[PDB]
Amino acid sequence: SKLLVVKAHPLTKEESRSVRALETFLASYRETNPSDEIEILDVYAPETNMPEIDEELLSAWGALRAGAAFETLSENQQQKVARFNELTDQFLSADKVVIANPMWNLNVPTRLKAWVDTINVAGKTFQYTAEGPKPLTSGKKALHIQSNGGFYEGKDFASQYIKAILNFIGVDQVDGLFIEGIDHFPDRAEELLNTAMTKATEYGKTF
Amino acid sequence: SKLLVVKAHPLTKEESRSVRALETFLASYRETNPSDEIEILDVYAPETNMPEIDEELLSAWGALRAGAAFETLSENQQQKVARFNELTDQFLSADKVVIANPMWNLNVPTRLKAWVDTINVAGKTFQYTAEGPKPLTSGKKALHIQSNGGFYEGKDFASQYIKAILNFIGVDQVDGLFIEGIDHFPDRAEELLNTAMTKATEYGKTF
Ligand SMILES: Cc1cc2nc3c(=O)[nH]c(=O)nc-3n(C[C@H](O)[C@H](O)[C@H](O)COP(=O)(O)O)c2cc1C
Ligand SMILES: Cc1cc2nc3c(=O)[nH]c(=O)nc-3n(C[C@H](O)[C@H](O)[C@H](O)COP(=O)(O)O)c2cc1C
Repeated sequence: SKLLVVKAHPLTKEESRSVRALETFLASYRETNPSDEIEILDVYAPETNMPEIDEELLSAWGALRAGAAFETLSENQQQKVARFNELTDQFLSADKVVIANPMWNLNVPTRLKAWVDTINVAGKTFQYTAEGPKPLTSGKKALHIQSNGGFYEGKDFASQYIKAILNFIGVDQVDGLFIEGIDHFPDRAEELLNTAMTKATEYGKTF
Repeated sequence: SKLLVVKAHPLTKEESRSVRALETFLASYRETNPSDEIEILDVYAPETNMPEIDEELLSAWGALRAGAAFETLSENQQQKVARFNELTDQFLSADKVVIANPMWNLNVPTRLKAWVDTINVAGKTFQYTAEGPKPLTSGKKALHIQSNGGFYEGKDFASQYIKAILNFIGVDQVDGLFIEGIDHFPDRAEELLNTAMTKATEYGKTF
């Protein structure tokens, strides 16, 4: 019932194949699951106030490990700490997650790594046990929508990373939708885009 | 001759294992090579102003590709484009590169990814061809100094990624110094840090 949308592309559907496939997935998803809550997290939007692990955050977390009151932190630390935590709890609230990004230099875009930093939290999404770390979520589903220049066989670093992280925190069902290969064969744009658009709609009906 | 230092950690040597190893290495390197130019890029410092690939940047490149004059872009787009290029030229100008970062969630810090984005540039560090993409750089050397919570047999995503990018652009010599396992074995802190320190000084002497 709650679908979190992580939009990890700075542009809109008109400029982006990742975002276009996201939008056709979501139209199909909404029509198929009219009662589901759909929450959008646009990690590039200025309004989102995306936290970044930085000096103030690392030190806020030390200051709290030590035992300062959340009120001994600067206004700007308390804000970052609380914003970071909002993002973790948002993930925890979601039954399903859809992530949309382009492949940029064989890794996730910077703001997508920043979002991943919020979902890997000891005592929140995973825990330390005598047998090693163990997930703290179960029953979540994820869909990774990503556009690549070339054809990777789901074997690119970015999609493997997203899957490993999601698997670590207990998201065992990870689907992919990859819009690939148009940069290599621009003359197959209509055909590849059509294939991707129909796969997006179909995920809308089954995810 | 010219050593570029990429420090990708928000904290100082007093609070960071990878920064402490970096500083040991640098002290030993300057002693060994007093004539070499040592330029520091601290990706987290206030002064740095490193762009990330975002809407303003992408739309700037888009406008330039459409034939618009640099001077027609917004003042901040012009700043962003120029800074991004300055970063790429800095890498091209270095004979040797040392990168120092902690491992955060099996991957590099967000701003280190932002720095990799400035070094993997069609027409400056690699090129597309009929045979495949090919490097545009020759003769460089790299040292990757990274601290990890557990023991990765150089097999972690972050250091594999860093090695992948460097090799792709023509840097065939990529050395590693990994300060690992202290989070698992705090009682071994003294020994593990001393070992790392000796390797960092030895790299200063031989790199
Ligand atoms: C900064 C930059 C880096 C890129 N790096 C890669 C790369 O690692 N591998 C690849 O196959 N394509 C790469 N591409 C090409 C895009 O992945 C391809 O254009 C993609 O279809 C864009 O998705 P989008 O339309 O949602 O932006 C890169 C493109 C840009 C702008
Ligand atoms: C945000 C965060 C994420 C981390 N993620 C990992 C992880 O993916 N794997 C791991 O082994 N250690 C992880 N650690 C532990 C650090 O890699 C480890 O403490 C390392 O020695 C820190 O290096 P530094 O002293 O230079 O900061 C993480 C620590 C933090 C602060």
